Amino acid sequence: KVFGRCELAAAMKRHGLDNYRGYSLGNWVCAAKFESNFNTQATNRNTDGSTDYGILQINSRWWCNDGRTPGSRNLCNIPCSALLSSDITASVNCAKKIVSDGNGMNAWVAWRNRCKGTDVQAWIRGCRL
Repeated sequence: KVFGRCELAAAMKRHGLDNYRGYSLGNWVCAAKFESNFNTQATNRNTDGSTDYGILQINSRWWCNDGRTPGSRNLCNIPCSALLSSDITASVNCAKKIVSDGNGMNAWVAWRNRCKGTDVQAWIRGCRL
């Protein structure tokens, strides 16, 4: 499913991402836009052999099980296919764990290089909040 901008903002808010660990809702919408272009089924293979999955590009190296990433962990305790659903609940729960692991939203390279320091409030502008 490819989400609209205000549709994902509403979904993220409902699931308690707004201001989670001090990150405003626009920071999460910005990270989705550049990681997946709002597409729940996005997949991308890394050079190390791991794969990033879903609207927030979660890594099978540490967080989910895809069966082909040797030496990896499964800290969110889910199959990586569960991150590819139309319902974002599984992605959001895993994201909450990632952002608390001690480097904040720096864990997302697209956030660090493209969202961090910018006017993120622009992403949620015009949505009924």
